[PDB]
Amino acid sequence: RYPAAVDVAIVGSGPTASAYARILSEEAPGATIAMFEVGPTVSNPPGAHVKNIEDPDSRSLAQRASEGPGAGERRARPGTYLLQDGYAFPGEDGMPVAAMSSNVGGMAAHWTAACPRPGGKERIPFLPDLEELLNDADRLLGVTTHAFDGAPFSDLVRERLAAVVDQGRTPAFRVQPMPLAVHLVWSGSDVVMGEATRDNPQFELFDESLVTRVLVEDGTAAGVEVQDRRSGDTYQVAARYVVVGADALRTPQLLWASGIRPDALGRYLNDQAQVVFASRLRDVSEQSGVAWVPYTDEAPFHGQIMQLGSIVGLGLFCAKDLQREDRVAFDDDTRDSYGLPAMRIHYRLTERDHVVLDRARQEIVRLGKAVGEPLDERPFVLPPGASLHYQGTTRMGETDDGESVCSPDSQVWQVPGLFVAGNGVIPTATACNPTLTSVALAVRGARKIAEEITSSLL
Ligand SMILES: Cc1cc2nc3c(=O)[nH]c(=O)nc-3n(C[C@H](O)[C@H](O)[C@H](O)COP(=O)(O)OP(=O)(O)OC[C@H]3O[C@@H](n4cnc5c(N)ncnc54)[C@H](O)[C@@H]3O)c2cc1C
Ligand SMILES: OC[C@H]1O[C@H](O)[C@H](O)[C@@H](O)[C@@H]1O
Repeated sequence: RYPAAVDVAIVGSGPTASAYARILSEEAPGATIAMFEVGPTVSNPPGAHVKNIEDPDSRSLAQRASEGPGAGERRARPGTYLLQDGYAFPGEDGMPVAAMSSNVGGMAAHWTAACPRPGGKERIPFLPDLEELLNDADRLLGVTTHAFDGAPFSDLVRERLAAVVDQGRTPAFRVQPMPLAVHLVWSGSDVVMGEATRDNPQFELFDESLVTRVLVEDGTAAGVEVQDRRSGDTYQVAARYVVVGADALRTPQLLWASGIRPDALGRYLNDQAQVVFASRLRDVSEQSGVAWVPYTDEAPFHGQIMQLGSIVGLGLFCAKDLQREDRVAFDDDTRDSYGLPAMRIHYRLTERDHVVLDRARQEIVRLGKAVGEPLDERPFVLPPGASLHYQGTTRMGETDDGESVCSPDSQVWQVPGLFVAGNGVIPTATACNPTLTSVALAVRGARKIAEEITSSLL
């Protein structure tokens, strides 16, 4: 079913992995590419967003097909599934609501498209071209800030918030329309790989293909072992490069099972603590758009105010005090529904995490009162894992120091040719939506590969 060898093997079909296919497809048009996705194809084109399926019955089945092994408070959103066990532990908080997606497009086939920029200490210092890669991350995702201009309440919502937020802040950190990847139509991975990949003769996308191991020969990326999930037979596909973009949890799971077990892999896992709140405007689906209250080092929260349109939703996301004991561990002795080392989350909020969390509750209420009439009296704190923004599992670093898993170009240290993509590549304590940053990092690695493929003599 699969070829024998390719120039580049891509594990996963999320937005970051499809960015590698994108830049490679349009920058290295000659190389051969094999993208292997465990989950099925649930949209058209592959990776399209489910919200774009008109029929609400075709959309539900498209969602349950993405819930992987969970195809049968603590529950997951449609298109996602939770862990069987090992999420919470005694003496720790854990991520009871940490979810995943198994389908062509990844979670990019279910997200809400928010794509803000990092500010202050969110931005990655050792990247002097971050602003350039960020704009390319805009291009690939089809980001737009003017998706809700005619919207009647988007302007009023932004006005009331600015009166309570804009004091003393520079223009980049004032209230503004959230940059959205809205392609009335949502952007998935279908928009990232796009036509360049979809019309690339040397690119092939294999759903129902489980990558159970990254092959390495001579200490260098040698390929991948792919298990055809429709025949149960295990193949082996060679390649000069291997891109692993299977999300911040399963990516370290694949490397750990592959023998690539650096002491840093899976550690410094950080989740954005989410705080929900609602308010009712005072007056008389394009109706309100999305409002962005940027992050700042002095208020390490990220603010989303969306049209759910008199009633608006308020969510605040917290950057975390990164620690080593925040780690995704793996047990060889116990497999999971896919047959890989069962994972286990060691996650605990430090006192600094709570000092910020309760600050988010005080501030989201201030924002709720600024916009109008608060519904509930008290803001509700979502359990760890709800944000679905897991960073640091394969964090990036400027040099090798036992706490970075890859290089600034996403190239895993002890395994040349193996690149990692996704939220886990982020190393800094962030509060905004990472996907735009994850695509920016993925674009930097992809065009590092295209640089080497087209400049080599092989
Ligand atoms: C409801 C919802 C709303 C969201 N809203 C936002 C938002 O507004 N802004 C934002 O920034 N983010 C948002 N997110 C999160 C966003 O989707 C992720 O940040 C992003 O999709 C990460 O992309 P990725 O490619 O790194 O990983 P993913 O998109 O998760 O891709 C991982 C893929 O790899 C596959 N895979 C895993 N292991 C293997 C294997 N061994 N072999 C083969 N394939 C494998 C999986 O099946 C999956 O398809 C939202 C998520 C949800 C669920
Ligand atoms: O509950 C819906 C929410 O789900 C997730 O937490 C997303 O981060 C947010 O964008 C979305 O509105």
